[PDB]
Amino acid sequence: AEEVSNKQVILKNYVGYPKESDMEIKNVTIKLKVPGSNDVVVKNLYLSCDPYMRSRMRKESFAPGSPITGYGVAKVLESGDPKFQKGDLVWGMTGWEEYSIITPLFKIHDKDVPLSYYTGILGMPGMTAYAGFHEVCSPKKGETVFVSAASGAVGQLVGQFAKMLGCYVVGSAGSKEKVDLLKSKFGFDEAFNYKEEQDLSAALKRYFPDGIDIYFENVGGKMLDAVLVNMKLYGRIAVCGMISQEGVHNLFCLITKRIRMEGFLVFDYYHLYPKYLEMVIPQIKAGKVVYVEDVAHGLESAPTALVGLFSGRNIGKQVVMVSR
Amino acid sequence: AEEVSNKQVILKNYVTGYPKESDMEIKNVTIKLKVPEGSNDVVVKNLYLSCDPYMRSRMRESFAPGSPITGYGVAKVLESGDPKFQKGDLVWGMTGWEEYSIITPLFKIHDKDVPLSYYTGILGMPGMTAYAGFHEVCSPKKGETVFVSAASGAVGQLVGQFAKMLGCYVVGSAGSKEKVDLLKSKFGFDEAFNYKEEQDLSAALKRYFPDGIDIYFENVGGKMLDAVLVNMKLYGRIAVCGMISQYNLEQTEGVHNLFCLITKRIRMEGFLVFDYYHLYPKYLEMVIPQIKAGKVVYVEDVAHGLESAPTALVGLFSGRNIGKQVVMVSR
Ligand SMILES: NC(=O)c1ccc[n+]([C@@H]2O[C@H](COP(=O)([O-])OP(=O)(O)OC[C@H]3O[C@@H](n4cnc5c(N)ncnc54)[C@H](OP(=O)(O)O)[C@@H]3O)[C@@H](O)[C@H]2O)c1
Ligand SMILES: NC(=O)c1ccc[n+]([C@@H]2O[C@H](COP(=O)([O-])OP(=O)(O)OC[C@H]3O[C@@H](n4cnc5c(N)ncnc54)[C@H](OP(=O)(O)O)[C@@H]3O)[C@@H](O)[C@H]2O)c1
Ligand SMILES: COc1cc(/C=C/C=O)ccc1O
Repeated sequence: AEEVSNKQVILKNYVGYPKESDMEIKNVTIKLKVPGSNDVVVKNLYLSCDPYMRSRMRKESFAPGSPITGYGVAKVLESGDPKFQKGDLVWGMTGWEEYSIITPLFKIHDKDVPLSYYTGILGMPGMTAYAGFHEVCSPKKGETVFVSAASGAVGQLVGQFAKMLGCYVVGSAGSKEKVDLLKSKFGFDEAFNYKEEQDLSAALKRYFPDGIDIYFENVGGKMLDAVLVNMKLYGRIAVCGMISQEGVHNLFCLITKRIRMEGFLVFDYYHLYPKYLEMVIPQIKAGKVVYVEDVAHGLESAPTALVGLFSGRNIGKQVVMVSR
Repeated sequence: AEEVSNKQVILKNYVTGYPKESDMEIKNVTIKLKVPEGSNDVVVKNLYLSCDPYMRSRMRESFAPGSPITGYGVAKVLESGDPKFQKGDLVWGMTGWEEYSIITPLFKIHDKDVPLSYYTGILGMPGMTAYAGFHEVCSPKKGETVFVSAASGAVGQLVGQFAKMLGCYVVGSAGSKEKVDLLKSKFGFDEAFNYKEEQDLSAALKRYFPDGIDIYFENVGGKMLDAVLVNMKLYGRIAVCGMISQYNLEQTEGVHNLFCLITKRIRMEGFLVFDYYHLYPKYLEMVIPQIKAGKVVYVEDVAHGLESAPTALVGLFSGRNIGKQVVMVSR
């Protein structure tokens, strides 16, 4: 059994405005051995920085003194689990460290796409966009679609999925750079900077003169109130996230417009993952669906990457490359 | 043609905040009971008028000051330029708040072995609302837990019975002890409470639903909706029927707990009874026999005469109605 140094990113204390100083790099030794258990021993390759991670920094929560955990991409080294062997590439819950021992996780089968994608378009955020838009929104060709946080990991896919259906798509984001990207790279019909608008309702009016069939909700609050008054009869709202979290005032619109507003969790849809891959892999290979990610290098960079994600300093999907 | 005086309830002006009696008045005019030439109009004598909460929204599509209020009623046909209706037919539909109306292009009533007043409630729009809302929007299943607000009202008292009939566990809220007693002794709710006597509505619902709520039939909105959200089960459903606590506010109360839709995967869906009238033949064919057999029951509050109508309508918003509020026009 190989015994190796193992760098780790440790939660120093519960978090307040998350800062780099609440994490800490620690250097330990690890013996790369299956414990008599069903554990998988992996070398981590990529780590996802995901918004839900913030709530886990307070007290299912992270433990101070212990490594941070989250979605990543890793190589199997040893396995007591029948489903995985040495050399398998996998994605799932792993540790923020060079090597992890994982308890009883998806086998990667296509190595022809950059492997970082299995933290985003081919991982949890991609499955999130697929379940939310294709299942929860019941979309039809020619319908109008608004996407909140449109340049994030999830929303940049929702808009391309809608485009591919023949929908008219508008997105909102937090900078000129992000807006230009929405239009020029993701093929959104329109986009605006929400920070610039003094009246979100009037602005959605201008982009949707006939109303909105589908809102993919990443935000909540005032944005949700502005959407509600601009929805079409029988409009659908897929409640994915509420990252901005402020009272919502316009729920009466659910009756007058007969709107179905429905929350969902990506874990409930994992039986549809092979089918999602079946659709999106050849779209990617043909350049008809695209993805933009931010890749920080080395674990020494992971605290900075996680903190910057919480503010939106990243462009699209934030990833840390642990090792090549 | 026959000429008779025609008493009318007139809306005096648009309303801010709560409506009061003096926002309406009684006017007497002369009406000629005849079908306007070339029209397919129907001339009716009004018998029962429904008081319905959505009528508040029309006091700010909207009613016109100086003109009769209009709403759902039950009437007897006197003359008709429409071949579908004959003199002597009984109908229910939109009519005027008056002794007689000329109605331009209505459901023809066939069963008169039930009180005619029931076609303002259990056999009219509110009855269809409870059925469409509960049977269609809530996708209910045997053994599920069901919470209904404004539960002793026109729509609520039916939702609760339909839920018990399905073998659901059912809890109702109402705004007085008398209404709570009625929920439990007449309508067969498993439990009920007076929302005004609860210090903390969330803690109240947790007491009545130790494992959470599968289905919320929402008639009320506001702080009640927030207390329900944190008590919902996984894949809970909320059929958004009404938000009566909000109707008389100049600014709505903010709803704060929507993040629960995500953690609990909740479907919260609004609906309008109008969209579901294709199901009305079916509803009547199921419910009428159940009423005649005493398996479904009804409580209505019948005010007497058009002079009572302003009071009857205003009292909805104070909880003065016990069960479905009706005005008997004529005797
Ligand atoms: N239900 C589920 O199963 C599930 C699964 C995955 C993710 N989610 C949720 O989906 C949402 C988006 O996830 P993601 O992975 O795609 O995140 P992300 O967009 O990659 O990162 C966060 C983004 O949200 C926007 N944002 C941050 N603060 C904001 C604010 N105050 N107001 C408006 N926009 C703000 C940012 O873009 P701007 O430049 O536009 O500000 C930022 O890029 C999150 O709320 C997340 O928790 C839910
Ligand atoms: N979506 C549709 O197609 C449709 C059709 C019909 C009705 N509706 C809606 O369904 C609901 C019930 O209608 P209904 O005909 O059955 O009325 P109802 O319950 O017969 O009468 C109204 C009742 O609302 C309650 N109430 C009034 N103000 C309140 C407040 N501030 N907070 C809490 N409760 C209050 C009262 O009962 P308590 O004494 O118990 O407080 C009062 O008796 C309404 O919200 C209505 O707008 C919707
Ligand atoms: C018929 O009953 C209602 C209708 C509406 C909405 C009507 C919009 O066309 C709101 C509340 C009600 O009680």
